[PDB]
Amino acid sequence: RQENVDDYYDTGEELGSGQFAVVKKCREKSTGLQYAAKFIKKRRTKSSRRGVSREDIEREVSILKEIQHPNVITLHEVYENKTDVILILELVAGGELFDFLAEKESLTEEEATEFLKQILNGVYYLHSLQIAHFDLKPENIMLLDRNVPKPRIKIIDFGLAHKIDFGNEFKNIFGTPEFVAPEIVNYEPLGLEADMWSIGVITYILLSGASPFLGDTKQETLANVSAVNYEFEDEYFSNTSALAKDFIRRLLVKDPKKRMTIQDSLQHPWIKPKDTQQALSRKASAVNMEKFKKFAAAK
Repeated sequence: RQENVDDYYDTGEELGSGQFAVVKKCREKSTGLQYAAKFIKKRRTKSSRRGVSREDIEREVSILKEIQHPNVITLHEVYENKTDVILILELVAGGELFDFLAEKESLTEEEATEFLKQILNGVYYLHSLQIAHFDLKPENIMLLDRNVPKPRIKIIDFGLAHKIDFGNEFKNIFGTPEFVAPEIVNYEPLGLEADMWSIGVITYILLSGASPFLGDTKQETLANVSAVNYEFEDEYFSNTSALAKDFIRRLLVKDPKKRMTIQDSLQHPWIKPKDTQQALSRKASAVNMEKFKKFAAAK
């Protein structure tokens, strides 16, 4: 693994900052092309509670090395020194999808599905390689460039992603309560299905500007998710099509085995209309933009 990133890159402004990671814009000296450098602090000793373990960093790297698809972030280079592992990643310059959408006058369901379909294709690619993302939520759905007529979705942040191992169950507490599936809430075996639930949550918010399971407390949220306690309130879904509600309903399903898969989501008639009447229902229907704007501004 390569060593001195400063000899190869000019590093610029901070793009964001998480748990034990900071992301800065950078420019490769040899090509003059722009990237995002994700600096991940290594755990210095077994007993330390700052930094990420070797195993967790190498898992993220291994998965990123695999991925090549236009709707998923790509890895350019990896550097490591004594203190950090540095991932040189594709620059995703266009911000979060929801911030972009909240600047529009309106969003028809037809327009909404043009973005949602790109998310579905990115997840389709991942699931086809047996990779679960495990952290799908609005802030991980970004745009490459906000200044083009048809902006391109990029799924980011593979810090929680796992290659499904057929021979061993995977269980773990991770993610944000309002966006995670009942099996995560209940510490049951996890697989590709959890991503499908999160897509359902993302879709519900896209259309209404309301979080389906969010309670006043963490405990209330966990309980709402486990019970699959949600509804389509008239106040929020007054211009929402029956196809759209059916798409969300098929994803927000307690038993992972009964939940819609990624392949079936792409064939659902809200995404791929079978006749002109269905298509016209999607074109005429629209998001609750006044409430959507409020959701985006609040967070």
